[PDB]
Amino acid sequence: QPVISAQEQETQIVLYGKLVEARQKHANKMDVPPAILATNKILVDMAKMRPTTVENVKRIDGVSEGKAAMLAPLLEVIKHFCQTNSVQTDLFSS
Ligand SMILES: [Cl-]
Repeated sequence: QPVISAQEQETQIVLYGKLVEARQKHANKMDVPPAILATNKILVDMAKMRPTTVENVKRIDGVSEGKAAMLAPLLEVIKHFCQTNSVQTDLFSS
């Protein structure tokens, strides 16, 4: 019945919270509402699929090329978090 591990489930929740804060942080810097920078739905997808690149984050529903550039600090949060812990990134069919 379950598809992911209990640890994967934890990881996604923890990363999601880091992305929420990162979203609030940068959206402020850029003078955009956080939801305009990235919706919660986009943040969930980023927590599950964990892109670390502009090309990979463009593979997420709702992310354009120019939006990908705006989401760059969030990609940094992902790659660092996954490095510190020991978690696979870029879960795409590549
Ligand atoms: Cl969290």
